[PDB]
Amino acid sequence: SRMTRKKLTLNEIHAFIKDPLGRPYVPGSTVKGMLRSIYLQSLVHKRTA
RNA sequence: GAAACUUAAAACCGUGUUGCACUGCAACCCGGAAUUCUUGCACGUCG
Repeated sequence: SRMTRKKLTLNEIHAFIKDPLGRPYVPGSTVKGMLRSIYLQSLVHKRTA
């Protein structure tokens, strides 16, 4: 991509979601949205009308 | 016997509280039942 050997740096960093104290954790709204894709694919990848 | 008013004049009047004492008062919960709840991946796309 310009050969021009460009070398990039760390300009921006996206942050993990943390507790009000400062420690990371995993929400329960994220895992339940995964289980609404496992059950909603097993009824559509196994068989369908 | 025929002829001459027991008549005249005179307030049933004057004074006087339907007045004195007396609580529309005592007792009584605007009280008993009721979830601001149900569904929702901070994620997708890279000459």
